[PDB]
Amino acid sequence: ASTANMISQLKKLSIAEPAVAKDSHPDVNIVDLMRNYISQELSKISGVDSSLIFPALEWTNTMERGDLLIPIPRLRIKGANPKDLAVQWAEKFPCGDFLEKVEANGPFIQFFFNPQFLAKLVIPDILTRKEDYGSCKLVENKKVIIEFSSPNIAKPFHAGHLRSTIIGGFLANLYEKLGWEVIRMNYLGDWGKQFGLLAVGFERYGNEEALVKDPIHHLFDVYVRINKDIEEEGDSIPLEQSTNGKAREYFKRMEDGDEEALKIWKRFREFSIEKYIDTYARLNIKYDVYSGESQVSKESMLKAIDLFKEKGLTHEDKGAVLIDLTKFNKKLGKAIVQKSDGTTLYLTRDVGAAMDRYEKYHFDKMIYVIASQQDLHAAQFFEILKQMGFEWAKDLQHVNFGMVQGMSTRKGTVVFLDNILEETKEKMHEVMKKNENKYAQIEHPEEVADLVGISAVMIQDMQGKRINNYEFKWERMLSFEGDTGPYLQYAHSRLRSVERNASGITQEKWINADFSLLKEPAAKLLIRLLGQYPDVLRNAIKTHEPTTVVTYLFKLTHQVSSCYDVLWVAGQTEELATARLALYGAARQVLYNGMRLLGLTPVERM
RNA sequence: UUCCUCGUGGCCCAAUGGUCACGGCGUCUGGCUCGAACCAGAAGAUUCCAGGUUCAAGUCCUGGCGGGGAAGCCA
Ligand SMILES: NC(=[NH2+])NCCC[C@H](N)C(=O)O
Repeated sequence: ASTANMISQLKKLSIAEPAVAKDSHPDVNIVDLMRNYISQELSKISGVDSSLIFPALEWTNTMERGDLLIPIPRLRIKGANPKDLAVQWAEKFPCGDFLEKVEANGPFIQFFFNPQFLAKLVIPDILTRKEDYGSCKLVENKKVIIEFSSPNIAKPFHAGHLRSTIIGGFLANLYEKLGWEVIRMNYLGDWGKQFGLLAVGFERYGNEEALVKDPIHHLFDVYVRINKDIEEEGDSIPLEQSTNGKAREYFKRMEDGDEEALKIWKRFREFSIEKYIDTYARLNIKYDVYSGESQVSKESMLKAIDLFKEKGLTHEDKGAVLIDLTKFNKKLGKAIVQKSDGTTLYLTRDVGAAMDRYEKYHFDKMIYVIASQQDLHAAQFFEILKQMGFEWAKDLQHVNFGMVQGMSTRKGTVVFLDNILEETKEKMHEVMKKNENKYAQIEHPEEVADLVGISAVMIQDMQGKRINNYEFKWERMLSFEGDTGPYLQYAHSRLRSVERNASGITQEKWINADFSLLKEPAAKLLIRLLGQYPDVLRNAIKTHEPTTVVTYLFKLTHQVSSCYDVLWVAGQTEELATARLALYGAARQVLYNGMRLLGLTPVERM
């Protein structure tokens, strides 16, 4: 067809400058196909280079304004009224089978895609590629190391630890979906006096048979108990001659390689990782490596010392060595790299770890998912690596996030993650029981309840931008009405239920449905929404925000739910039921894809 | 005290610099004779304040105010 010929042409077209065109994939992103069509046709009309038009096309804030629009003033056409050009260019714009309409509105031109055209390409594509619908592959292998969660092995997970964990998990899924090779790394805080305190504390209150049940638990009590011994004694008996002192020594003792002090280390660490594996799996996360501050090689450490001098970065003061970053950035200030007693610090270890990682992986990019509470820390060791001469220093990125507020150890207002998950699970289980008929159709009610509960906990956290702080509130986790995780699960479940009720019409028939039977307003809106998923993923890797995907999932499910009320699959002609099944089936697949990307587990019944 | 960050409807929150702003909660009005954890409709706007940059500012700049965070031997 002429239309068939154009599609082939457009899918092979590269109009935007290589810089941006490199991200244009009309073959797997319908909106990029439309960007090509619109840029090409508007160029013929305006006389403006299509590569200048392409980046000026923006997605709209609301569907009432079209699918794409262009602000005329953005083309910088001197001596011309933007409003008039909009009217002139829109009036003669060829729609073909691509566009339903083109409209001038103030200094803008709105482009409305033809939904029937979209349905014919998008629906079969979603049903065929399924989980790969909005994905992409790279011409050349790119490897990224994403470090997330990274708790200190000495403490249980509280509401706060959830953040780095799911943000990193999301980013890992997103990068893999878009072609990258991803290394999921957990940088355990398993070194420093922090750990040297557990050593002595365990020798003091360590209970063999007790450490059997649960490591992190017993080890926590010991830490709590030992911290009081050095917090109650006060500044009375000399540090080392007391307790806290004979703890700093055990650390430097561990640095010397004291087989005994190290054997206990490898024990607490190994016991924590085994437990971690199950905890992270519950959140659909499997790390490739459980690294740690203890894993920094001596070579890198020594090399870092040499570079600090070779570059004249460090200078002695107060008996300790630090780096004055003020020369490079006023904000960075001064940072200590070696304590008076010659021991390494958190910052010193990060520099050496970055060096080991590059040597072992030769990454093209490395992302640290760390709280903004550590913005300065990250900004300092990033700069240091830069001034050290490393070319790859520029490939490091800090993805921060805000705090979960309402937590306090010295107040006991802290809420543990396991208790949150368990409580949310029980609440969702309760809601599940209210519908006797539906409940009786679930094989593992308890397990389904946990998946719904976790979706509630993750979504409440990912709804706003990462940078935002948010106070812990049980209602945030327990709510199920409105824009919540359970809302996404319910949408997925009833779409599955609709499919099952019409199991007489297999998915094979859907791809060959008569898509001209999806002309109702509600159907057209849903179709347009389906074609946006690829753009959303692309934008999500740019913002690194789960909310970018979450926001879309709610727009998607809101429309599906609106449609659910007026577009019935059952009790229709075979052809209309097949077409609507195809539309709902495609919507479910996209929801499934997005939910899985975020780290949730879509349920079939609830 | 210095620096960073956030401020959007009674509460939470979205936004490529691109048309006085997306949703949810609360509240009002309706709908259970393919899943009502839902839907249809209503209502609610000093995008914190004063200026600035720009053809165009919720978005960028300076300052103020309020919340939060950080700031030479913790992580
Ligand atoms: N490379 C890093 N510093 N990663 C983050 C470490 C976080 C540290 N373990 C703490 O609990 O705050």
